[PDB]
Amino acid sequence: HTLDLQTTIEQAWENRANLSPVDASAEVRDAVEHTIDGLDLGRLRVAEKIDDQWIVHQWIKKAVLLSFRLHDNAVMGQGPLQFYDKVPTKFAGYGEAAFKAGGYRVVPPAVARRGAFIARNVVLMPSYVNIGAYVDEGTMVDTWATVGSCAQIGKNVHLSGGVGIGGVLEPLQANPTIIEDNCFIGARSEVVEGVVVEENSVLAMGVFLSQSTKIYDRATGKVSYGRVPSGSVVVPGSLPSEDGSHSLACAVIVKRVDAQTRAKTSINDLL
Amino acid sequence: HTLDLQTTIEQAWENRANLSPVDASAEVRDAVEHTIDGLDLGRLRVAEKIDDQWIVHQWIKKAVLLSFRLHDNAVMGQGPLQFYDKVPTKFAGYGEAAFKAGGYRVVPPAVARRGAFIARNVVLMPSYVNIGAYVDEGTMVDTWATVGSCAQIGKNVHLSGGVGIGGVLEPLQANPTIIEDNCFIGARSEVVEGVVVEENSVLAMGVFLSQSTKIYDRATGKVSYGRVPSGSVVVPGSLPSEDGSHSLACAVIVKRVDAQTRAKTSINDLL
Amino acid sequence: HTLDLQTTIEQAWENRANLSPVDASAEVRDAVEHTIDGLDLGRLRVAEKIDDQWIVHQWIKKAVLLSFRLHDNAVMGQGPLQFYDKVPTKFAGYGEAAFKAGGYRVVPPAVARRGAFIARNVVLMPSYVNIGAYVDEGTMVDTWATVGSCAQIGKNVHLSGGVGIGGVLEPLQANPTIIEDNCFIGARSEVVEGVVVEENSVLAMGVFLSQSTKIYDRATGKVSYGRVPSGSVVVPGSLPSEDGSHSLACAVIVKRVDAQTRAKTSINDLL
Ligand SMILES: [Ca+2]
Ligand SMILES: [Ca+2]
Ligand SMILES: [Ca+2]
Ligand SMILES: [Ca+2]
Ligand SMILES: [Ca+2]
Ligand SMILES: [Ca+2]
Ligand SMILES: [Ca+2]
Ligand SMILES: [Ca+2]
Ligand SMILES: [Ca+2]
Ligand SMILES: [Cl-]
Ligand SMILES: [Cl-]
Ligand SMILES: [Cl-]
Ligand SMILES: [Cl-]
Ligand SMILES: [Cl-]
Ligand SMILES: [Cl-]
Ligand SMILES: [Cl-]
Ligand SMILES: [Cl-]
Ligand SMILES: [Cl-]
Repeated sequence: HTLDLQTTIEQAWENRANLSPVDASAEVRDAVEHTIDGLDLGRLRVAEKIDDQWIVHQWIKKAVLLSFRLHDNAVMGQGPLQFYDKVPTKFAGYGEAAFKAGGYRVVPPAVARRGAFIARNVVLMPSYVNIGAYVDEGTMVDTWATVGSCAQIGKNVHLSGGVGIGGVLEPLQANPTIIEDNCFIGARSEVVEGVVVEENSVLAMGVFLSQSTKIYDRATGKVSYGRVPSGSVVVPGSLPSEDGSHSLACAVIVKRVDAQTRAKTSINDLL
Repeated sequence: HTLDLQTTIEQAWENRANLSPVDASAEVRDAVEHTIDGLDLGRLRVAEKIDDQWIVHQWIKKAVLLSFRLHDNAVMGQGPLQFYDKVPTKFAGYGEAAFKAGGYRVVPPAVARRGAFIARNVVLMPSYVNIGAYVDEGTMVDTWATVGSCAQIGKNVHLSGGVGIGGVLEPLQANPTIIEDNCFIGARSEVVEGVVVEENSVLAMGVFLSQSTKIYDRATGKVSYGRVPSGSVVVPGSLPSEDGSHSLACAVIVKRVDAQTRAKTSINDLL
Repeated sequence: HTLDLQTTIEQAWENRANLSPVDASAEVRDAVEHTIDGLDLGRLRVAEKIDDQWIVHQWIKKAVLLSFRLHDNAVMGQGPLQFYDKVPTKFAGYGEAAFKAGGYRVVPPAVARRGAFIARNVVLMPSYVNIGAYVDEGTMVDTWATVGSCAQIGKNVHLSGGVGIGGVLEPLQANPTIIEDNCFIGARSEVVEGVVVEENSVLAMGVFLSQSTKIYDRATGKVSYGRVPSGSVVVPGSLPSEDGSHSLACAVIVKRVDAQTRAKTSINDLL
């Protein structure tokens, strides 16, 4: 029980060049382990929404990074599925009691790392959830989807097949990728680099969003970046060059709906 | 041996609010198990082609849905690969005799669920095949492809890397996604929501088809939805807005070939 | 120790219709096994760069193909993860000593096949590496990426999430897909069919390259195929039809940078 956990993590970070899996003190190992435990349980989270703005806790990212530095790789598994890594998986040693307490389903061969929070009534189809991620209640993670490090996934989100939510560990100051409540992310879409998809939005298949992806609002004719406004319906499109010789792909907002519409219209029917 | 299996399933469906993994009768459990067994063996199939139209068997979908309701989640696996789910995997308890009898290959870490049919001479690279799917003879399912629930995959189909074939369990009345014989589906493509790809067609990489995807026939200039006509070669493209400010992505049919051409021209050479 | 390994492989190839897992001689089995061992260790490679041109060793491809013909399928694994295949996985029977000697990390549930070379300081996130692939030092293979058969991946390459590098075993004469040193391949991109991505290039998300993909150089207005010149920054775009009715998707080179720029600019910042 550190006197101040954040301060211990921050001073260990400053001392990180001198930390290894052999030389690290019990004090620092316990502080890091306690932080990862808190992430795993959802008592801590890398980013949270305060005063309607997402805030990042850099000290928690430092703990995650120190947890890599403080552990050696170890042989895991057996038979034709041997592995060699330094991050424990989330469900190692779980039995019925632990899984029942968690309230979620893990469909084989889904894997999550220790230090990811998975809420009740989540379904993990074969998929990957990396350390630091937060997957809130009722969310569906479909087959070969990925929830990257530190990503914040809201309640009742649908991550369709092959969807990737990009991790953001470094830079320390950078907010993680955020999918807010009740979003639908269509198959093969990718949202990376701390893009925020606000609540009730719908991404069609094949939408790729990074900080440099142009988001063209069809109704207004305006280009923006980095954020899908709440309730937006987004599809892949393109914008022409000035001389008409070619176009570059972008995302296009083709309409915007409210929460009532999302409850009374199926995703299939929203287009 | 139910007197009428369909009727038993249909009356259990009507009674489903009163069915759980604790309270369900032997009669209903056996009827559901027999239906899933039939799906697993390919003696039953969720959809089939009759009089040259695909038909759906809603009672079989009801059985699949009841099989979820009637089973508790259970711990599966061990070591760094523990899972917790209520649907058995297809090959649990198989030995050499059972695999040899099936006539297909399962490359690690591919997984299929019980209740999916896999025909002889199929190769499952690392991939997922969900309950209710039917994968016919000679088909190749490449790495990180997905065959979703109830999807019907024809003979000698090539599902390339990262291809997803979307599941359709609900609505009960909806036909599943259909890939007919001898189709080639290029890497990262997605075909969902009961789209039918007719025989001998070729989808390039990155083609995404749902019921709302415009299919533009280049030769005729016409837009259609929901079906790729036999022998079509389909690539990603776009259609411009009336005012020229932007375009929206769509599928484009760039040519149409017959079965003789498909046998004498490689996929690489077809473009 | 064959008198000439290449000649033994080439004569076994000529005799391949008469080779099976029951009838094959010790001489041929040993020659094939020795070739696969050499691939696995990186002492042999399917393609290599000589006089600044990539060359293919057809006899090595013949050995890989013979290794399939000479082995029966075998049950692998246990529990809810049973498999049935004829190619051993790379790490079967490895312990700590073998993994430490290799110098790479294998994050569960990543799998590689025997006969793929993985260099020191590689990280395999959950991903697949097929037989014959060569993955050089410092490369990151991210979640649900695929390195296909015979593909040559350079040093310090970043294969982002869901990236597929297509295999090329047949035709024997065809060069494999090549990703040269220090390339960044953005999420969901696909590079197949022996396309060469030259050193220091950057592919954005969603770039799909085959031999038939038009590569439009924005600065020059010229179309080429099959090769990304060194240092190119490539994004998805499209080219319009002559009559303006539609466009077809293509890759667009939007700038070209030198090695100094790649060291002093983040991938995020390069756009
Ligand atoms: Ca210390
Ligand atoms: Ca573990
Ligand atoms: Ca327990
Ligand atoms: Ca009953
Ligand atoms: Ca099972
Ligand atoms: Ca058996
Ligand atoms: Ca011989
Ligand atoms: Ca093995
Ligand atoms: Ca060892
Ligand atoms: Cl820890
Ligand atoms: Cl915000
Ligand atoms: Cl431009
Ligand atoms: Cl059952
Ligand atoms: Cl039909
Ligand atoms: Cl429009
Ligand atoms: Cl061998
Ligand atoms: Cl070359
Ligand atoms: Cl055209």
